[PDB]
Amino acid sequence: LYFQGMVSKGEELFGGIVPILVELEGDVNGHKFSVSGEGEGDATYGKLTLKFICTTGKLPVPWPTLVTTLVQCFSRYPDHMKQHDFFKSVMPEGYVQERTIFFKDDGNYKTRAEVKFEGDTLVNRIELKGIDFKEDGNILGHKLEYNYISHNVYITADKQKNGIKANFKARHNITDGSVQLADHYQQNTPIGDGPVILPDNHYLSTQSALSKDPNEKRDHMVLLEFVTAAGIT
Repeated sequence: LYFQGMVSKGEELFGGIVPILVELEGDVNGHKFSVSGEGEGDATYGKLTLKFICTTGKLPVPWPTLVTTLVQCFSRYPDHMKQHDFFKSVMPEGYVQERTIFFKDDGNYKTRAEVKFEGDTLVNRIELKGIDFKEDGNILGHKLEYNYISHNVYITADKQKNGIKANFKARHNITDGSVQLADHYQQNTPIGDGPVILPDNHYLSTQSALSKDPNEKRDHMVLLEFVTAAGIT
């Protein structure tokens, strides 16, 4: 006699390959821009394949600084950690994801996003506001290298808000060989009133590989990303 355990509607939605759409509206120091992204996610392998296009012409900030803002529901949670997957637990109704990202010795991004299913498609709708940036600096002056980003996203339960908090320090290489710290603070809250998983402390080991489409004439970013939950057992 075997028992499979309860599987939620949310978890079940990620069993296969899911199409993804991303839409971002941004304003950094009064520079307005829009980004659209499309691709697919395969949570079984924690695998995301995405292409983003700046639909307003030249992106006024470096692509690498937008990666984290531009769907952690696609994380691979090991079987023994499935009871700690907040992100899938709230699907299809979804979650709000908010961040402040502090660029050391420069300005900050504040972001608000709605992540939910529209039919069979996982959608991430974002507004980004950046202020206090230097002319001038590594962000507005485009002084950041275009290559990998790899860090652990540290997650803790936020019982009082029925959600989670996360923190991590992203480190973007500068073209002079130095490093630009982007200190991330994050909160996620369910959109609906349903039951949610509040996890024990853990992290998402995340690796993003940035590339270009040789055939693409618009300002853009091709992304291959792997995300795996860890830190328990």
